[PDB]
Amino acid sequence: VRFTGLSLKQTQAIEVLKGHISLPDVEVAVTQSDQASISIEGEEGHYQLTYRKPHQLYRALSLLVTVLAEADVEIEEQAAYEDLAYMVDCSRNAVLNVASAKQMIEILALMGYSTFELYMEDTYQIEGQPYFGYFRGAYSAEELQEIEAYAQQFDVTFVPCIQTLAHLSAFVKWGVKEVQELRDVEDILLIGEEKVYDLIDGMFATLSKLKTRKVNIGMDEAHLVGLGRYLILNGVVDRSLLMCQHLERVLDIADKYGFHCQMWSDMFTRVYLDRLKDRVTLVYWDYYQDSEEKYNRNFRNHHKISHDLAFAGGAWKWIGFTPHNHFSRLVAIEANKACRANQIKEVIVTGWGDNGGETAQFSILPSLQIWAELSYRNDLDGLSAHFKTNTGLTVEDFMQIDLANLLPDLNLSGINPNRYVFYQDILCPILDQHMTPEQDKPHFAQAAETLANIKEKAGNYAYLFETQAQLNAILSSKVDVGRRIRQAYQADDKESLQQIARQELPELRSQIEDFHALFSHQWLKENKVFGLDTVDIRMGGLLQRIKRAESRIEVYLAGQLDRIDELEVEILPFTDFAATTANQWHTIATASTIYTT
Amino acid sequence: TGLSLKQTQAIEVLKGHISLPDVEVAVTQSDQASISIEGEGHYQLTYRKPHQLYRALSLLVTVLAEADKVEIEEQAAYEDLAYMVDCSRNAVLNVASAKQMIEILALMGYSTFELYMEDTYQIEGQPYFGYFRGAYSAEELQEIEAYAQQFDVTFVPCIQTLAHLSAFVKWGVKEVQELRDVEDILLIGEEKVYDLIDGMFATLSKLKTRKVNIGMDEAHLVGLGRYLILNGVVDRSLLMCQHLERVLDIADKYGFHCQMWSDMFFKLMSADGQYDRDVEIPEETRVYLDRLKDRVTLVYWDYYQDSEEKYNRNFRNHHKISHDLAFAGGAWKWIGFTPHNHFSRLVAIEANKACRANQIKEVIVTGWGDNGGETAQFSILPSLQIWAELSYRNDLDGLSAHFKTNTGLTVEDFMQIDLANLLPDLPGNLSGINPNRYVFYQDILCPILDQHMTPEQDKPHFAQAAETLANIKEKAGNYAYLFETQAQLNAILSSKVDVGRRIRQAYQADDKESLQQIARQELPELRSQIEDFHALFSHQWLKENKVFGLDTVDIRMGGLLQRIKRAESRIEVYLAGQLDRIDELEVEILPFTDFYAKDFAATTANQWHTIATASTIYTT
Ligand SMILES: CC1=N[C@@H]2[C@@H](O)[C@H](O)[C@@H](CO)O[C@@H]2S1
Ligand SMILES: CC1=N[C@@H]2[C@@H](O)[C@H](O)[C@@H](CO)O[C@@H]2S1
Repeated sequence: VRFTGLSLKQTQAIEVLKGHISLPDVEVAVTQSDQASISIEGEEGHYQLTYRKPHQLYRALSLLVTVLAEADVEIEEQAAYEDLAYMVDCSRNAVLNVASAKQMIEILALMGYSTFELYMEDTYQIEGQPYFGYFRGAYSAEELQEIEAYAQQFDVTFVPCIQTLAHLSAFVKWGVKEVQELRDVEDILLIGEEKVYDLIDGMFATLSKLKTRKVNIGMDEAHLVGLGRYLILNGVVDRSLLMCQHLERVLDIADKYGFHCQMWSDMFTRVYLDRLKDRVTLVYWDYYQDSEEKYNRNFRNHHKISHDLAFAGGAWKWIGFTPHNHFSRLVAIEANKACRANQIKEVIVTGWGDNGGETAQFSILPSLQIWAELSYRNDLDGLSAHFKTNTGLTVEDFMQIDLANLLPDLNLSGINPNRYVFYQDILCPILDQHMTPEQDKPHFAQAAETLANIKEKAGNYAYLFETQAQLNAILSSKVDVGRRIRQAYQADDKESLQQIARQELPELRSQIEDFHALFSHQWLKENKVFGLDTVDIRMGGLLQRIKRAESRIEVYLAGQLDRIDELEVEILPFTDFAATTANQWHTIATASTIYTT
Repeated sequence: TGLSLKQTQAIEVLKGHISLPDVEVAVTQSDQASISIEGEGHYQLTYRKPHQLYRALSLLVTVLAEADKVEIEEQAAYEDLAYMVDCSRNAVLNVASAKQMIEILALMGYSTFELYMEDTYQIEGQPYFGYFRGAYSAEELQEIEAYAQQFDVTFVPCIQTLAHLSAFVKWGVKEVQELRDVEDILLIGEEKVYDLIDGMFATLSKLKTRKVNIGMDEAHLVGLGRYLILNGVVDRSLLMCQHLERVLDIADKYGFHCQMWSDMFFKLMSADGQYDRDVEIPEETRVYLDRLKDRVTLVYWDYYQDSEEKYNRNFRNHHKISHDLAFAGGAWKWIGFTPHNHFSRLVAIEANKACRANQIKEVIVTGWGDNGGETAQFSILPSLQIWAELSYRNDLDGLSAHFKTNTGLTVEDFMQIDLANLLPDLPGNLSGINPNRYVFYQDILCPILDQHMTPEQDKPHFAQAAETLANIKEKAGNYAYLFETQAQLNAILSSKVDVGRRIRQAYQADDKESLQQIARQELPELRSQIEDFHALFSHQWLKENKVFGLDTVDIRMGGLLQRIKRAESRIEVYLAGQLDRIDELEVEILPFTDFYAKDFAATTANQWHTIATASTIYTT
């Protein structure tokens, strides 16, 4: 490959990208042109390539390397969105380690994204605030800089997303006057407390070390704001006016460092509210609605409050171990259309990691590529081709990663058997009324097999599929094991009961142990160590609870127990097709109390 | 002579504890004394109330183990003495264990046995209320009352009609969620809630007892949740009373006479939301209270004060509201695996003085089970005997002798069960200090309670405690299981208490020798000890309690063990040059809390999830 008209930065950028795409031996004249977002015209080895914004160069490289795998080229793209971002969750225990950010950045550049974002509640370090990020693998000064300089190498912008009021639970739990006197109630900060605004200066001082001056201050919906220690200290007061007062301060502080802020639309007296509108850009986030009409309605409502407005679509990796690229696809197609129709200039793909961040960071590349293709092409013609160029796997192959979520009974958001079938108890299976083993067992077994095959097309992403394979395997047996223990018990089939206890549940422990190793592997590749411990604890307990099932059945079989109380209890519906959406661990694993004091 | 079939059937069953000699007594109730025994091998025994017979037996048996001429007269200070077992923090006392408790309470002189049930009794038509919690059936409750009444002990259920219903409210189904204000609190002024509260008293109406504790403690965001969104801002002490009136009228349809915890009055009417305050009763409340104070007993609860004065000042604040007042004292069994009978003794002495000085009619001794009910149900009998002693004699002269009668152990000995909490440099007057628990559940790689350990003094204390308990185990009788559990525990705590520091110190100094030994030898020894302890703990649990709830502790230790395996693995991988640094080991450890920041390093830390991990286990 000999490209003309390129720079030194572009060349070093393209050297790293060589580790992803295989460039052909061709003459290529690269030049910046406003003509279109991306353009390529050529034949017989010589091809002229153009881009408006420099980061489009790297997607153009992916488009070229693709076409020239077959044909000897007429390509033109007119991008819909001025900005296209992906936002990694780094506050739910999964802290994306620095080597994984780079890879991420690399992939994103080839994809067409202009922006990279990290969501960091307490998970960046702040001078003179030792409890903030304490043992949570918080990013340091230099770490955030390294990551941003790397995004700079591809002309991709970095944007930290933080929280200036609520969603700081990991921080506020620490019982020291320094932390506790910053608190309103639950996860929220004490509004009006000068010490709280000291910390908010802290937040910005640290972020000002960066080159970016774009930030998401957060300021999401926190229902008890003003209602806890605020009430004791100050009496009943107008909660809308309390919120504004706070937002006014935070924005003044940002302006001190010259930050231009964004915040979640959730919060949005009126003269207070119309004044602070001008200073900020609201993000309407929606990961659920399945129609263009429902989005167009919501856009219309946010346009009544403000037109300075970005959209936050979603790549579903916040429901346990297994993402949902299939659902993501469905909502992106519909959101893009509504974003387009409503002149939305900015789109943020969010990859939250609710309840422990157990889904792999890279599991959502399809969803990312989908949004990229929607933006530049307005359709999914080049999706798989460009995707296989970018990852070395077909997008249909890659999306089978979802399988542990794809029960046939099921399109609609967040049915997550991947997680609730895995952490459910054995002796006390409270999700049992939501299994159809007639349908679920053979589905899970087939997935294991499929995923096993795909592990082998998967390259340096194989670790993802190896984990899902092992998972699905566990679920095909585990989905009804407890039900089978009940049916055996209720028929006094001690023979079968023995088989399960003596042979089946220890296998399950091995399989689960096996799962833990692969998961631990996945985690340390992708993330810092910190947070993993939560997972240790949770499967430790699952495993020990498997030992209980074994021990309780043996004492019975040995005549040392008259009944077995657990199995006597009649299982109710866990919540209100049979499946459902249960995504809190402590509540899947037991009906006992584990958080109450 | 003088006895009945009931009483003679009761004294028969008490032979399982009290070793009766070959003599002969003559029984007669009399308003003369609480108890009187007089005679020189033929004796005249009396009681004011029928249950006091059974403490008079413990007495007769004790005094006639060294002498033959006896002359006793006891004049008890409280119309009623009660013990309340927490059956809502995962440990549901099983029926055979309840029978046992009742017997002992009867010997000790207790008038009243109580079960604290947030949701741990079955209501017809609330299938989720008690679901997988081991909630008592109708049969079971009837069986426990009937047995309490075999000895003439009043049974008094303790329930919740406002807050502390987490277990119940957990369930994401419409018929439950519709009942909810915020966190663990029910929605005042919603009728589905009053429908539920109707059934609570109905389910209880099957019993002979028409005496109830309705709860209403610790509902701090009451009125500030889904209530706020539908009703807006309302005076909260008014709202509490509104709710109170509703619930008493409901109790009245079945003829119950109610008690409630007193804290919320003060919290809602104080200026910094505190319990220990003289308060300004808003006028719309005063009027409301005036009515309702005639129909409900407020129970002042306090476990923490080393002085009669401080209790006194609190009683006097309650006199603003009402003079229909009971006291609640503490048998400390809610701070992990290990009770605190020493401390319980120390504060009972003060609270007795203050209760008498405030002419208190009833004392309730309470055995809460904060955060999983891991402490053993029978671990606090000394404290029960101590309260019994301070009620009937107003001193502790009989305590050792009577306790040895009733249990087969010397109270001095039984009280060593505390040893996991009694660090030497602790002054005896501070509540809640619970290394027993947090030294156990602290992570290896990330010991976040570490600036609170003093190995120099902690390792030996645990070591010599394991030996001490071991011996006491050997003499404890049918209570050996309690001390078998405590011994193994200290065995574990002796090494666990600084293993995280040591790992850390070697790694920072590059002592690969010591990383090696710990990972290969110490840690798997630790795991093995913990596996035993778990088996010992389960034995204890399944002796005292129903199976349900044990699963929370399975989960917790299972998780501890796995965290030990990590420490093994991560170190093995470092030693082999696969990793360039154990990042865990490079975090400068901070103080966990400055609650007791004070010349000792120990502290109070009684939440499993924040002990075991600085990560989120709980939030989204
Ligand atoms: C703003 C938003 N705040 C919430 C996030 O904390 C969650 O991670 C996400 C997925 O549950 O849903 C909303 S989006
Ligand atoms: C009534 C009371 N409500 C609380 C209980 O739930 C706790 O278990 C106990 C011990 O912490 O303290 C108070 S007393």
